[PDB]
Parts: sequence; structure tokens; C-alpha cells
Amino acid sequence: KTEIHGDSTKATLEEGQQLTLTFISTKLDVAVGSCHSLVANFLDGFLKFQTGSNSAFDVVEVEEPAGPAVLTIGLGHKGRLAVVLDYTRLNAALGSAAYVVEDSGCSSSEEVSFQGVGSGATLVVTTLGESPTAVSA
Repeated sequence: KTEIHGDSTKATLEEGQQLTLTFISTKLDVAVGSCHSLVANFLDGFLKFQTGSNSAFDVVEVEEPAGPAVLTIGLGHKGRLAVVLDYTRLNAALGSAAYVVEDSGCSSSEEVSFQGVGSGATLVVTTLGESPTAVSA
């Protein structure tokens, strides 16, 4: 379990993992290891992700959160991801977005970087049942 009260929190992921990041911000600069890129800019209203959109990333407009934001990405294959994020919106309503992409990026070895979580967010990184302590350290 890697947690940083600074601003960024990195942690290598291993097959069959689960990333539960509870942060209170409108921006999240994510860097999934080195074989994937994903920038969640809720400030403008779009989540740029490079999974399998061919050639490069794909910009998909997202709701306008309002403070708290729960991002839960469960891994369970070569690159299969399940981005299930539930957060509060400016529309005074709950926003539960989901993404299911089998062919995304890596899995076994992938140091994901989460910047913008500020000092108060927790990064729950566990391989289903076991705990991947940096799975490299």
C-alpha cells in the first residue's frame, strides 16, 4: 500500500490488482507504468486515455465533478481494466462512470503514477488478496 501526503503517489501493479484511489480534486494526471498513458482532466471536462483506440489516445468528455472523486480501477488480466469511478457532480447528482477494456496496457509490471491527489487521498493497491509492496521493492 503506497500512500504519499505530498501530491503524487506511485505504485507498481501486478496481475489481478485493484486500484482504489479516493481523492478530492478536479484533475488527476495518471501515468500507467510506461506502456500506457491516461490524463483525467475534469477541470475542462474530458478524460484522455490511450487504451486501444488505435494510433493514439482518445478524448472522451466527462461529467463535471464537485470535490470528492472515487476512482476504482480493477485489473485482472494482461491489460484488462475496469475503471469504475463514482463521484459527486456540479449537477447535485451522483456520477458513476464505467469503462471495460480488455486490451489496454500492461499488468504484471506497471508503475502507475497518480498526481493531483494532493495531501489527503489514499491509494489502495492490492493484488486481489495479497499485497504487492511496490512489487519491485
